[PDB]
Amino acid sequence: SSKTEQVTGATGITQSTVTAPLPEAVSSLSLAPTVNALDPWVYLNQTEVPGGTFTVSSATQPGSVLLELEISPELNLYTSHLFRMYAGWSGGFSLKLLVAGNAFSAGKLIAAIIPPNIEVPNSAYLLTGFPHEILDFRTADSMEIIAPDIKNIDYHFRGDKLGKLVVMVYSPLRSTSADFEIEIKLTSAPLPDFKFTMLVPPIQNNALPIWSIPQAPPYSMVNPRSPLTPVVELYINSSYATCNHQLGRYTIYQGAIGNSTFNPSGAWTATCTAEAGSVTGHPNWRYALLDLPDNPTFDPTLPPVPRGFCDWGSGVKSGNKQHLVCFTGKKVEGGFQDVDTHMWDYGDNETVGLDNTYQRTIYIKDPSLEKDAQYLVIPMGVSGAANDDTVQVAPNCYGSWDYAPTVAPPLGEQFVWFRSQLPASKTTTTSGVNSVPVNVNALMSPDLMCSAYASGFPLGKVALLDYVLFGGSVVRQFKLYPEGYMTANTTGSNTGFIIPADGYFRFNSWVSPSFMISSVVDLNL
Amino acid sequence: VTAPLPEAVSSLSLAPTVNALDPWVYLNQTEVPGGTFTVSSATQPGSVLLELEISPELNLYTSHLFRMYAGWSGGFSLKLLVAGNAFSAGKLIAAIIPPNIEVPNSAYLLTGFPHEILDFRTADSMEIIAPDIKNIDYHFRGDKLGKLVVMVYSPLRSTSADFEIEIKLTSAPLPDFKFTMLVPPIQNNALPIWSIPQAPPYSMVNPRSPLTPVVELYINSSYATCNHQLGRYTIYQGAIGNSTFNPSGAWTATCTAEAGSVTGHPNWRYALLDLPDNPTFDPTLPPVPRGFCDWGSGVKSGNKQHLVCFTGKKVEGGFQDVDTHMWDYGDNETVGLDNTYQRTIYIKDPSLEKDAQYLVIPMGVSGAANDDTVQVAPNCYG
Amino acid sequence: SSKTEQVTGATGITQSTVTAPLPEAVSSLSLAPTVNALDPWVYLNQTEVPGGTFTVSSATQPGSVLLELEISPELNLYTSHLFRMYAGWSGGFSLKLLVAGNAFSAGKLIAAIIPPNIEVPNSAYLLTGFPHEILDFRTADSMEIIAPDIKNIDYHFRGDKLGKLVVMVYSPLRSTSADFEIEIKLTSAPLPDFKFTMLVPPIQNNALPIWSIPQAPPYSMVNPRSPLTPVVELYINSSYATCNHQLGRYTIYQGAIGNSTFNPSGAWTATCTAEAGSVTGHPNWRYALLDLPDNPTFDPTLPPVPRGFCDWGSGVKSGNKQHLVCFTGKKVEGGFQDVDTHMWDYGDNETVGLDNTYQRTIYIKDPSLEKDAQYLVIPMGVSGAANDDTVQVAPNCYGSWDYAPTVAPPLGEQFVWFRSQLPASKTTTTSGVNSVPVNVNALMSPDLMCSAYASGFPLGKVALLDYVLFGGSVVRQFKLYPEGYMTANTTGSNTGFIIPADGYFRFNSWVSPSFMISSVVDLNL
Amino acid sequence: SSKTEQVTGATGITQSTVTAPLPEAVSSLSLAPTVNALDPWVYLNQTEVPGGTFTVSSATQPGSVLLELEISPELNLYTSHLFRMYAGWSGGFSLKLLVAGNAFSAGKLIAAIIPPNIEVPNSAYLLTGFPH
Repeated sequence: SSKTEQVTGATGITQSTVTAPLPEAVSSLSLAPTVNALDPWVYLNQTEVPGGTFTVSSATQPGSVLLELEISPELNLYTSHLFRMYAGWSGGFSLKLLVAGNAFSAGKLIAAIIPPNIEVPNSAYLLTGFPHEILDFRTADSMEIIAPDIKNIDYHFRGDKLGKLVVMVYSPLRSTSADFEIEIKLTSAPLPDFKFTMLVPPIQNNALPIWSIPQAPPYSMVNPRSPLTPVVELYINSSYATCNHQLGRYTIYQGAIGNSTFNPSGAWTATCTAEAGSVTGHPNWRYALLDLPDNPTFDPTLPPVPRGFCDWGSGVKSGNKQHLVCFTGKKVEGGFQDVDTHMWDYGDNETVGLDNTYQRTIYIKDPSLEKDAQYLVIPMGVSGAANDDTVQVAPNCYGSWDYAPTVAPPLGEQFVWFRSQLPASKTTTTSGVNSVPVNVNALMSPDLMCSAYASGFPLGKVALLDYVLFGGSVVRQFKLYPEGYMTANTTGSNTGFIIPADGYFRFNSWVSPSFMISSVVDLNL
Repeated sequence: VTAPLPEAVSSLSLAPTVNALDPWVYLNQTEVPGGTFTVSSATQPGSVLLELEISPELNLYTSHLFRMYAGWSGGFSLKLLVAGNAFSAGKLIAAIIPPNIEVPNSAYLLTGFPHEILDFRTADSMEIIAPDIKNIDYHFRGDKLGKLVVMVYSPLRSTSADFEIEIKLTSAPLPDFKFTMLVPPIQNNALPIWSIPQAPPYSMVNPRSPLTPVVELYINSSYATCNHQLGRYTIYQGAIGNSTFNPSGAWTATCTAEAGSVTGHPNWRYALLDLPDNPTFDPTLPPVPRGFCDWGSGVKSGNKQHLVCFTGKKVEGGFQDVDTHMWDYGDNETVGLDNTYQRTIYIKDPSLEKDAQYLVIPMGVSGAANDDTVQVAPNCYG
Repeated sequence: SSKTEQVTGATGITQSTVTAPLPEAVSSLSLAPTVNALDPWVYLNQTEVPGGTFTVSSATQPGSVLLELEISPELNLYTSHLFRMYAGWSGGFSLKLLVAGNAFSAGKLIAAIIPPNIEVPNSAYLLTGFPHEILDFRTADSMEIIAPDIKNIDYHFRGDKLGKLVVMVYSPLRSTSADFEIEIKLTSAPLPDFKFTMLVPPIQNNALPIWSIPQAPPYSMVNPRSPLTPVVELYINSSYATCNHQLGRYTIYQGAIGNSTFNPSGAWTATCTAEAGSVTGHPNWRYALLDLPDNPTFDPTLPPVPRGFCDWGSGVKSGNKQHLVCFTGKKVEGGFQDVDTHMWDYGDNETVGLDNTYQRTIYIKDPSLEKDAQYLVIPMGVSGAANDDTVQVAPNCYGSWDYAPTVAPPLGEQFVWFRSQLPASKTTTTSGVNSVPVNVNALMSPDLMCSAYASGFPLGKVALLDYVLFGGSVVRQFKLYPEGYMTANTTGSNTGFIIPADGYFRFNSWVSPSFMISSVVDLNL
Repeated sequence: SSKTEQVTGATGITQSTVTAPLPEAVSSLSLAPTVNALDPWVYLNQTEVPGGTFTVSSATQPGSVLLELEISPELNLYTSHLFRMYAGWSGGFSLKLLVAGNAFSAGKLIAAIIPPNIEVPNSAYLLTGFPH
């Protein structure tokens, strides 16, 4: 059906259509042990879909996929909430597009329905082979699509493959103004034939339509990489700072990926079996070896380092020019007789010819080191190193090791880093070492991620959330990926930008990984 | 016409008396007090443009009548007046939120409430019904009420020159609106019209200089913030830090402190400001007198801009000397802190006894930048 | 109505009755904007009530209240889950008692319905004035009570006061066997007249009927009191170890109560403005003062210590005989020149005549301390002190301070403590201090409580949860209070008992604070 | 009543309305010694009012009063001329606004009727309380 209206002033019209490019199959539910009805008011409540919205500009090419949504109870808030109580479901959905159009100049949209186990093409030409509808920007207000439930079974259990709706640009947008854009918004509600089947206790790990984040300012989150210095600032660096293998790597697949843990307090202490021998070059250095509790010394599959023991990094050409710092002490009955400051390398002096690695082979400036003795390691900071670049060195998984992979931000976006400051251990000694002030940056801390590790994440959607700080009102929108990096869209120069650390994170909506943020952080300073 | 939620009519059977309205108060072209807002290309999506409680305050006449009454029951009929144009596109969302439910801060969540999507092309005379949601027979005052919320669903864009859209809202009560229990009109329900007596600014007092008359008004683009304590007021008091309704009497104070001096100058004697009330110096009440000048900023001693004032040694209430003297506001330099109100004052006079009380009357600055420097007041402690 | 059956063997009967000691009022819902129906299968699903069960023994006196449940949607799993989506409700519930009776010897039960805003008496004599039913242990199988919704409004919003059901012993139980007991179990389902009113988005902080706890072994939780030593053991001490004011105090009312925080890493560092003067007794000691960031130095309402800076305790008569340890260093431009070991008291030497306090006044063994100098404090351990008793000293809120209160376990139950071990800083010096190995115990760590800080807790119910460790199967049941202490029922001697720290917490049920655990930990060692 | 037309080229419409935000009272003239009729062609001759016109620009603020005309025989040329010959009068008038509008972009006008001995406000917000 169709319906046309005259706009105010009579300078155009707007259309509102209902279409069924129909598979159109209804199940009798003969094998369902019980058929569970719904509140009649759920069928009359059209809610925004997680995955919408998207914007169309003059630079948007045809053939690029703008939406890809599975037909399931997750399209509506109340069916998503209700579904946690049930075992199966059956029925189609009503999908409504809302086009903020005008008699701009021109352009067309195409929406198509795709059956399960069929690849989605990247051509507007091929989408016309599917059941579809076409729409014009000069007259489009709302298109309602009767999306069917395509299945070869009478009702669903969790884990099936489902049909999809795909939206694409059919003809490019045009207008006199270069800033004119068209925003598409999608809402959904179940069709009257929708039903649930079997009542079961709700799931505690339910992937819910709304994620609630308790008030916890960033400065309270501390710290996978420097767990002795409070977080006080948020950072935005624009030096192509793609994160190599670091600590604090958390994803909602595993918990902690790599040699990371949910208890990083201090700077995790480890010990070494300090055998030694001949050393060329430096005369004061001894080549010790690192022990591995909970990990066998002779298995490449597990990491050859204690869990939580990671960067401060090393391995640069100046690896022997720049030395790390540790509280070192010899092991004796009941504890450690003394705890002193010594220069440690944790690098690639002679034996490996490696880069920033994760041995299993650590070098020290101590000449007093003896073979038959265990020693303590509590890293503190740096000594003689540069700033802001030699802490974020680039290690990775070498050999047959399987660590966290290297990640980069998407084009047009940059990371945001939790930042802390390290004071300098300045000392006047006949024996002892100095230090240098340093800035330390870390990825998402487990205090905020652990909530996501429990609440859940819709599949294929990235969380969009705000950052509300001291009065007056100022909110910055970031995107929290399941892979565990929070990013922001930026414009301007490549300035290193500092953001406060007093504000609560607030969930806003579920968005696709490719979603342009309107709230940009103009890097001008 | 759209009714996102049905309006359940209540038979006021528990009401001691049912008071009827003038039948002509049901003319629906009276503006809604506060029901005005504009949209531009800069307005962000999800921004809240209007949040009105559904009460007799939605109409000019019910707001006047409600001062005579103790109770009320009924809903309202709203109408949208959109001064749109031919080149613009965008959408708004209007939602009804029940009494004891929080307003979300996402348009994604606002779609969970009963709502209507409004397009700028076809929304110039749309009618919305605002219902009365309650579990009681009628309302008293101090209740928790439902709300109407309007937000930007899709931002405003134009195919031509940029244009703003000003939107106004008019209302009239539904036929089931009623009042209850006549009471004298000195109640709450602030009046919908404020009558201001004609008093030019030159006839007003300057709380930060109550001896020089106001001469003009001015606007400065650099002054993006104000942190003053003197001369600040509020209607939803509450209170304001150290601001009086009698600024002239606020500008006299006394001081006293024992021997002492600043490091580089043995000519700057300490002095602790006395309180109009009495100590303890509790960290819950202002440390300085309720009346005091904020003529200072983050200045540091040493070739420094300073403050000028009168001083005089108290003499049994009798005769005391008075002469212009210098004065700096606190040793903020010696504490690693910016200039703040809790620092003890200094007076550039070695001739001062240590057990005496000295008067203070701020009147100017010396060797200092003009307004740009006294515009920024000292800091606080929290 | 009533129904009687003959038991197998014909040595008795069992009764099953339905009764309505009835208020019996039904609402027309005339003022509800919309009436929201329910799935018809929810009315036919009787689920256990959170708050049941309870056991009756020969030692149970009449007049003691065994159950006290409000009539609300929280009695059933599916109405509790559904209610998060709605604004109001209206209707009564069906409550079913299940008595595991026999022709034991004798005894009777009484169940009564109580209107809102009426106090519950502690006499079986007075409960007979309320509408009630009486029941006999020789023939009772199930009693179904039609509990009405007593209200003066047409439908409810969250926050009202509700009617109650109270169960009590009317005549004491008797039998030949001294071990015979009767277990009462309660289930509920809504009556057909039950309805919801208005659809609203679900609450992210919803108090849900099921709490899901992600797998996180105790050793990963570390540590409000010693955040540099991994948790490796669980402890049960029976020396009347009622916890005085400690750190790691978390409740689901506030988050962290007292000067506790969700980021306790390291051993929170603080600094002191080390003024000094004359000191009697010790000639090497100087009386320094503690600074307070984020807290004014001149306000009793806030604590006079940095947040997170707390015990190691002090203040005992041997407070000057037993000294604490800290990494101390003087403050200079860019950091600290040196970081050394010094003996610190943090006690009541001369100036206070206090006990373990939380000044604002700290004493050191350093003679080199100078007035115009900031110094660092990183507590490590003890020196010259006893073990297992001088770390759990008894401080509290003195003066006008408002800190966390002192708590004790209920009669018959004892605390369970997260425990860690501190190595000894042994050193051979001409200047420097030694240490002693110590055991450190802490209350609930924020890693596991933070889940409860988000999921929610039914009001008046304490969580009962298990502890599943390495194979083969061994599970220990503990009770997690909202006040933030986990306790276990114990029998036997007062042995200090050690439990492993490798096992995931598993939620079991909601129980009342007075609930005897059947899985006891017999302290025999 | 209302009436709508399509402009030449069909790029807009124009409206012509008749409205009575009505007090609407008619006198029987029972105490008039004689009732004096008018030429029937005077009722069919719409003449410009002295006091019109006025122009609206982008700089014109709401709340400023642009017209204020008393309802009397002076609104029409022929009743103004005739009235010099008479002692009294009774009856209402038809007032017609002519707007030289276009689909320019936007804007609105408000016209209100005000009874005698009532002050005219300086707010567009308050004019909505009058019939308009």
